[PDB]
Amino acid sequence: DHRLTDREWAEEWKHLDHLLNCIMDMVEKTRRSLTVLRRCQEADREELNYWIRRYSDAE
Amino acid sequence: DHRLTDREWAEEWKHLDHLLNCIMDMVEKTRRSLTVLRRCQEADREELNYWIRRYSDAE
Amino acid sequence: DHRLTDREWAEEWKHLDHLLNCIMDMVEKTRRSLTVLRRCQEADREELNYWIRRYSDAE
Amino acid sequence: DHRLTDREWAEEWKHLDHLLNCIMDMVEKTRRSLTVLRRCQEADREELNYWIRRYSDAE
Repeated sequence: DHRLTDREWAEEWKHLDHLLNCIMDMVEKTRRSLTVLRRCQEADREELNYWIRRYSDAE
Repeated sequence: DHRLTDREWAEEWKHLDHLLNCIMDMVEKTRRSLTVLRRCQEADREELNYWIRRYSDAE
Repeated sequence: DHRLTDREWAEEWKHLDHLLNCIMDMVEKTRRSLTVLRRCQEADREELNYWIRRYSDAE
Repeated sequence: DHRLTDREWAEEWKHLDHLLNCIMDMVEKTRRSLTVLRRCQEADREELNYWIRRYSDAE
């Protein structure tokens, strides 16, 4: 039966609300993951430039 | 320490992969919710037009 | 030499950040379109209950 | 009379569907930007290990 009772209809709206909230949650968890990754990136790059400099100073 | 071991770095990429997959999952669960809602909408509208017609036939 | 400058890396992560921002915006835009559609759906639902009752009072 | 026609309702749900489609597209676009950035990050990581080893061979 395609028709929803009032209770089914309110629960469906709730669930949609919840799904959209979870999407936003997961988008921020993704932003947090990239913050981590970028911090790693920056620190690797500082270590890389330091070692290039080391090698070239011992040229 | 901002730098990730190789294992931490592979796990971070994994987790990002997983987060993005979950977002896509939840977007499709949302599409499914709206399919439900629209089917309810259409069936309510058919019932509404039927009852308007009923009332007007008993005018 | 195929590896990025500091500025190129900074652009990359900013571009990622922008994409996530576009996703959030698109979701909160969905959330707001849905507030209005629930309202429209409810008007139809309750209008159905209305005609049904007027029909019953009239017998 | 403030309730929507059949066509207006059909537009509404199609507009929702489009927004979800835009979200999916934005996510799979993130997924593809990330494949390239992992590659760039890895080039830097391994280039670091490289200079470290050449430095050690040279003492």
